[PDB]
Amino acid sequence: TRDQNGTWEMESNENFEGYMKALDIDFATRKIAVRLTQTKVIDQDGDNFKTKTTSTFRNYDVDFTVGVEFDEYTKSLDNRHVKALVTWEGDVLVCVQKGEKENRGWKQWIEGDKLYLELTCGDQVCRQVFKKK
Amino acid sequence: TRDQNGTWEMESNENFEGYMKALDIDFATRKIAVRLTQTKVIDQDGDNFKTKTTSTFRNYDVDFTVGVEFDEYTKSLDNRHVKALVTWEGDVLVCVQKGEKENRGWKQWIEGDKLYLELTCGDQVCRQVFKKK
Repeated sequence: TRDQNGTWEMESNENFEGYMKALDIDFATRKIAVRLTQTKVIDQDGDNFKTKTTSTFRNYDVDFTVGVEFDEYTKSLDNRHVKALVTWEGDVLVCVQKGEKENRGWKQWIEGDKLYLELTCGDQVCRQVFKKK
Repeated sequence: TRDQNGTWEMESNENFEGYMKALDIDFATRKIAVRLTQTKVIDQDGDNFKTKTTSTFRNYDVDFTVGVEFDEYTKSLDNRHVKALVTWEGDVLVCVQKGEKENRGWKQWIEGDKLYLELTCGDQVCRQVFKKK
């Protein structure tokens, strides 16, 4: 059949490295792209194709209990080992990541249907806002 | 409320660059990460947290008609300009990406509930298999 409509999820990807290396794509990009899984959405109407591809990759799995200090390896970032401790301050989830970096941690809380997360490291502060699906 | 269960989708992300730069994350990685959108799934049971974060980024939007040659900028790869032409060979969707790279293109077809896609460039062949959600 010539019908290719539908949402397709990548289960296999052989030799992406060699393909990208032939496209003169830099090493640093290839190191990331090989960890990606694509999801192709094809809207086909006759010979008219509309395709949308979304690369993604599952990551940092965090299991912890508030009050219990746990070891953490930031494999999703700087790959450093930090001793994290999560506590409650009001309704705000406060974490302290003790390690090489000074003043490292994050604060997480809920306001309305939105989740706020402030990542802190040194003097830099990163504010992230999420919406409840 | 201290309840933070649910699937949260990132709508805003301020100063991710400075945060990662403080974590000594290399330039090449930061250039990619700033184009990411996270999706955090939080399974909270009392003080027990189970969170799963999935970074993603929508990409290469391809609209074409079989038989009609169109201009294509591979901004998702080598950022090269190629003149693509998609034709039917049986039930197989065959494309030729004319440009600097020799023997560049891809073949796409359906077998069962799976979509097969072979990307070709030079002597390297990349086979990708998708499953119908």
